[PDB]
Amino acid sequence: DISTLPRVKVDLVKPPFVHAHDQVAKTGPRVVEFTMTIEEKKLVIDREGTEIHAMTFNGSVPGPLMVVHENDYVELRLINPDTNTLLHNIDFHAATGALGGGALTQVNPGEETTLRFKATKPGVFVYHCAPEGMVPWHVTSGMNGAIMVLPRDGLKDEKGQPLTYDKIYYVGEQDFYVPKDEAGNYKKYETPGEAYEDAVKAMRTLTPTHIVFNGAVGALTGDHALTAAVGERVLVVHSQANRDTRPHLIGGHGDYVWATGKFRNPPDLDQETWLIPGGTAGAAFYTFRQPGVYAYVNHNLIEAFELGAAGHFKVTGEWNDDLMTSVVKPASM
Amino acid sequence: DISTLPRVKVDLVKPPFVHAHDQVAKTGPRVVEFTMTIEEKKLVIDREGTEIHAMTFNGSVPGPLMVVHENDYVELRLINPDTNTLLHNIDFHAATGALGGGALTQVNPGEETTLRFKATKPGVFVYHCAPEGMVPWHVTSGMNGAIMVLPRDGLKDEKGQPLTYDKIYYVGEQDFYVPKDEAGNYKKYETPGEAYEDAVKAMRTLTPTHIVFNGAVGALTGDHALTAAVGERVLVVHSQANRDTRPHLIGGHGDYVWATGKFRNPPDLDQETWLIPGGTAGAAFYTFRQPGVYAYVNHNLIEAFELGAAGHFKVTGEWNDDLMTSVVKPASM
Amino acid sequence: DISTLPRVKVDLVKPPFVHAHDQVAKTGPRVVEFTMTIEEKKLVIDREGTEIHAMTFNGSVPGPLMVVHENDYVELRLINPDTNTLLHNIDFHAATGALGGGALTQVNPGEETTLRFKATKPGVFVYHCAPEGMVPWHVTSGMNGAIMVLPRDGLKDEKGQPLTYDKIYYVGEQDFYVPKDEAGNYKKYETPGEAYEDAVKAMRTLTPTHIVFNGAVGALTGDHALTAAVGERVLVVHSQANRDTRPHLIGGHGDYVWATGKFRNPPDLDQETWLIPGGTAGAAFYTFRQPGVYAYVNHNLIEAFELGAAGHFKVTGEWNDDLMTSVVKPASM
Ligand SMILES: [Cu+2]
Ligand SMILES: [Cu+2]
Ligand SMILES: [Cu+2]
Ligand SMILES: [Cu+2]
Ligand SMILES: [Cu+2]
Ligand SMILES: [Cu+2]
Repeated sequence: DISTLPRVKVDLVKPPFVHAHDQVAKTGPRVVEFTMTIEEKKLVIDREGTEIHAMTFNGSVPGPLMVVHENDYVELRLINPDTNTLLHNIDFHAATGALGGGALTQVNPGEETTLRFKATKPGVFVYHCAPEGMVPWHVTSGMNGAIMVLPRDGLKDEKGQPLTYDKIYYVGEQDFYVPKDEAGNYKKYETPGEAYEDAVKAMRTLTPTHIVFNGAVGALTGDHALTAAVGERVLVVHSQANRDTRPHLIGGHGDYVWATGKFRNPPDLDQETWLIPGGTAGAAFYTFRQPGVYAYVNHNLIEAFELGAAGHFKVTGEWNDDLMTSVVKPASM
Repeated sequence: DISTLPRVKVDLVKPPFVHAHDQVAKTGPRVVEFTMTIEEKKLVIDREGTEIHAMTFNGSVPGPLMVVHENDYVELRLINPDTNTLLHNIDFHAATGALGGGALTQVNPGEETTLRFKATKPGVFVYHCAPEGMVPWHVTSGMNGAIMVLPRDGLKDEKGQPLTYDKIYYVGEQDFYVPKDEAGNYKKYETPGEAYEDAVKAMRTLTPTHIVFNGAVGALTGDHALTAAVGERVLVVHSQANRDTRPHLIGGHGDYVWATGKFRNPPDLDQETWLIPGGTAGAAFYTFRQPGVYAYVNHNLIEAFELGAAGHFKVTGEWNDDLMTSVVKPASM
Repeated sequence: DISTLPRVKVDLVKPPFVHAHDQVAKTGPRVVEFTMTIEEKKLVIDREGTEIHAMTFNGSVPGPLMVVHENDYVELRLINPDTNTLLHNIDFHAATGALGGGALTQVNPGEETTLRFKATKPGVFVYHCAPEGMVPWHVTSGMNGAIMVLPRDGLKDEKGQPLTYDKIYYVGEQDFYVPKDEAGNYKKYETPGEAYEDAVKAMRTLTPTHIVFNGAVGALTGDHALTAAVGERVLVVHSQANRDTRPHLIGGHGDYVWATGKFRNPPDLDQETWLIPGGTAGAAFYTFRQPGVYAYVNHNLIEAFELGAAGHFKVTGEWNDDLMTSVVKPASM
């Protein structure tokens, strides 16, 4: 059966961008092939130079967004180069069995494996490393991403009418627990393992030191702000593999929101803020109506502005005074 | 096109009360004018005289609930008198563009401004101050409220049938982060500015020292309990501009609940407890069936009974023994 | 009216198991009688021998799951033996009035009472102890459980079609706040009262020391794993009377989920992870498709693997290669 299906090799693109794909499946079920290389590396996560030992899928935090269609077969070739120090694996929340595939993909440095699973359920799911015994350590070190299993007929609204996005962005939110000394100074380590004991202790506090989008504070701001234009329909895939988050686009709304990211369910309309539970990936659909800067944040303002969970959207177009206008600009009474 | 619309000036009421308004709109779209004066002031939040420098809209925490209908234009005159010391502005989650209006309403002490926006989406929304650089500080200082945008044809239940409320109450939940000294005693400051450095440190722990309704522990209890009678349909608007909450009516339920506050979505039925994400406003509809005292709480019992998130409802009427009764045991058949 | 109704006595079972019941009602309304004895006792919650004074309903944490049909009358005889030292009561989120029954059920050691209430709304609900003044303390000491009110015609899917489970398990999640000394060593006390002052100080941190399923770390692991077979439809009722949780079945999903547990609402399909707000009980329906070990966890992985919120499912049956297969077993590059 499988021996007969057409295969397609996909070339991944780094977040917040997504690889080429069709919203509406143009062919029948296929075997979509992906290859990802694990990479342990030092990452500066804020302006003050705080450094950590990140464990990543394909060199990024989060790992790249993988897109397939319902009933396609995902075949992932996972490589763990001998330059790494730890054993890793991969568990897909979209798969059924073997701990999401984690029990069949344990690879030590210098090893690789190829797993195949059927994407039987449509929606955006989280995937993360989950080694027996150090699950939370690998996930909170950035070893997680997301996979989108689109319905063969694309997205539909609350009434079943097709929804087509012009742009799609992937925002992976990551909660970090960086160890500190007595004074409050962040620790630095030579290798990941050296950091383990202090890491566990920091994690148990349940209070992150950093909460960031795309691997670093301000990673999606300035020259890296997400772009769009008035009239464009944008889909924002947001994931959090360990902690709850409440996404909010300041100045806009979530026209169609699948807070828990599962497409067979009708979307919630006109959301100002929605809650995505830890270990879940959700999606929001919006059409820009006003130009200018928008802030995409975690609506716990402390977590957004103090801890780093804030990004930007730079939108181009003409201002609509009907929707909003300054009747009297600020001036002395 | 707008000059042909009727303009009406509304006087805001202090929470938990709401100004008069029609659930089913009797007129076509209008320009509803509101005026709010910013007031920075000391506020006693608990029985132990703990005092803070509250930053308020119209002198209260939360600010008053504004009610308009879908497609009406909201025209707000925001005044910042010279007696204040900080720059403030206003961001509406109901508005489209310019950071919710925040970018267009920055007013220094002694300034004022008038903003207008079209309420294009029905539901209850959060509005809060959001100054560049000190967003979480103004919000956790009580500078937030809500605005309800009623569908022109009123509320509808899961099956499109009319839902009419006899009473409406606005409950604004506020998380405070008061700084303490080495022992745990709450600090007092002369001006808001003086508190700033300590406030930031307190916020970063992500652990509130108080969580209150209507700005103080027990603000909604005793002589201030919310009232109703058996048979009355009551709508309870609940907002939390920065932190998750999970409302619950002890001894009752939320017959029709819009946990994320957007009316185009069908309500959730028979809710015991619902989650309202931080940065969101929600609404619950319930018909009282039993007289007595009811406790309205944030169902993280520690937050309700230790930190302050608990209020009362005093309902009058006749007891229904078929619903509940203390059993008398003189029988075997 | 009640006098002429059929009465059926039911002997409760210890969690994760549930007493015998019918999904679809074969009779009209009934008076279902239950008896619960309150037991204050020492409990060891972790592998390190940590001990606490648990306050239980029927000797377990959580209390047994009670199951009735919509419109049945629940008659509960609550006994507080003279061996206990504290006053207790019970509050059902399923009942209407008198604070869910708490106002009618206060019993000191040596007293008992019988409460009757109509189960007017279908769904799974939380019930817990709530003595005026020490609510959080009693709930966090393990005094909570859940009651399931089935629609008279059983469960239905999104399209109104019948849903029949073959097995039902009850998982009560508990957040514990064990007091610690200067070094971080857990305290031990002679009686519940001795622990009060410290317990309050530990609760106010809002940070659990333990978060466990069925009363202790590993209560649902090893020889205690929940069991099923490929092809069986399982319903997992999950409750959390005080804090938010986000269940997830690693290697599986929630085919039909009632996150907030109220059956008049349609279930959410294909959930990977769902949020159950504190003070709520939810239910997930799943049909096992692959054999092997599955981990049922709270998807805040730190909470699951460090604090204790993790359990197992051992499923029997034949492996399905179409759903998942290891194309190339881990091997040296
Ligand atoms: Cu790993
Ligand atoms: Cu997972
Ligand atoms: Cu302000
Ligand atoms: Cu906001
Ligand atoms: Cu008790
Ligand atoms: Cu309760």
